[PDB]
Amino acid sequence: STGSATTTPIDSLDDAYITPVQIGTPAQTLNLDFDTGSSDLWVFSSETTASEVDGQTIYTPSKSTTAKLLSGATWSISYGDGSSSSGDVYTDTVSVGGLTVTGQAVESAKKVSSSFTEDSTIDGLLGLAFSTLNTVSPTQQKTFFDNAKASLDSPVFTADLGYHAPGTYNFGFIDTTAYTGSITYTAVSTKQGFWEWTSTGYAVGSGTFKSTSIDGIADTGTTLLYLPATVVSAYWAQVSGAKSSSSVGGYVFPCSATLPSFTFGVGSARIVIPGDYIDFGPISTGSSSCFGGIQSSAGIGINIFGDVALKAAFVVFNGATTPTLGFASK
Ligand SMILES: Cc1ccc(/C=C/N)s1
Repeated sequence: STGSATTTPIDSLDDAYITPVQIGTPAQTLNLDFDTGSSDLWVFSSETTASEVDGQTIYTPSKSTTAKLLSGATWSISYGDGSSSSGDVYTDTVSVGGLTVTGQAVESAKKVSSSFTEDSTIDGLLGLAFSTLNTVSPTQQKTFFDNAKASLDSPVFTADLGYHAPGTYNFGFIDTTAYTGSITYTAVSTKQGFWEWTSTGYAVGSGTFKSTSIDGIADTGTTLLYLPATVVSAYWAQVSGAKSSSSVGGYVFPCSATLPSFTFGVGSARIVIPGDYIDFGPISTGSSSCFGGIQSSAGIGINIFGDVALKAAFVVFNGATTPTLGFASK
């Protein structure tokens, strides 16, 4: 089997991407944030505290003839931005772009933090990291990809995120028309539960490539590119007036600037992020200070190849017995 679904930016900045997902019988379609940095499929639901729902579409398990309570199971998750959610668990039929999994754990939120309530466009998350990170207790649950894998034509999914435009998530096949050149594959460590890999270096604009190993994760659920402070300082030093602002929480730059590109290495190959992809717009409405798309990872504990980096590539998440990642230009 295969599946193919369009993913759409939630706003004009590409702050996140939503993909429609069918849950239950008859189908209830929710728009989920596909997140290769976590491993829980959770949704706003008829069980979510009413004051914490503001415009989201909810899953109502009592209206699904295939829903079954997973008795005794609870979940609770905290993310890198400080947001969180928790609740109980149903199994139900879940379909993505024509690919159907029966018995998928659907984690129904009883509580969500304010940042989720405030994002009316995101009805939940669909985790695509390794199932060892799934938070369901006392019986850990499998991700949608892990459940689908055996049925897929090939044990892979691909992320093709657009810049200010829709893109595609494919399951079970590699669309050879969706990228240019060849795909360069690179090793993955699953030890922390992430799609963790080592970039071979970077360049700023037209500058020379610096060969240096940068361990990080491929995370479709993180907006920005978070890299070591040395790398990030070298980038912003090429932008007149750019500075790190403790009050804003990162590097800002004059909105009048033209940003240089940023290149990252994948083995001997190179992915080029155009400068425009690094502009996240005014820090507050009407400001002439703009927020940068490349930020320091120093306070995180891990480097994160988020959407800023991934949207510049066609990315293969290869879930073979030994997982690997593939990157192609597009
Ligand atoms: C909207 C989102 C908040 C936290 C997420 C997890 C990123 N890996 S996605």
